[PDB]
Amino acid sequence: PPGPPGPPGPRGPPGPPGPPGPPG
Amino acid sequence: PPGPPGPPGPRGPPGPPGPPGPPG
Amino acid sequence: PPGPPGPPGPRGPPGPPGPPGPP
Repeated sequence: PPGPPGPPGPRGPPGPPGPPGPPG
Repeated sequence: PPGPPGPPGPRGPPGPPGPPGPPG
Repeated sequence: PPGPPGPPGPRGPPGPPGPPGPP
């Protein structure tokens, strides 16, 4: 029969580092 | 037949904290 | 049968901002 799509893929990569903090 | 690939996976986790801000 | 797993998901959000710089 027609093949259904497979399961959801792996979780994506971690996001990039955050911005620098406020100036001291 | 074999179906297509599944959906794109879930979003990755947030990135790590950014660096300390500019020295005061 | 069902297809293979999908591709990897998108990139996570940006991290939290850093600490305030040293006084």
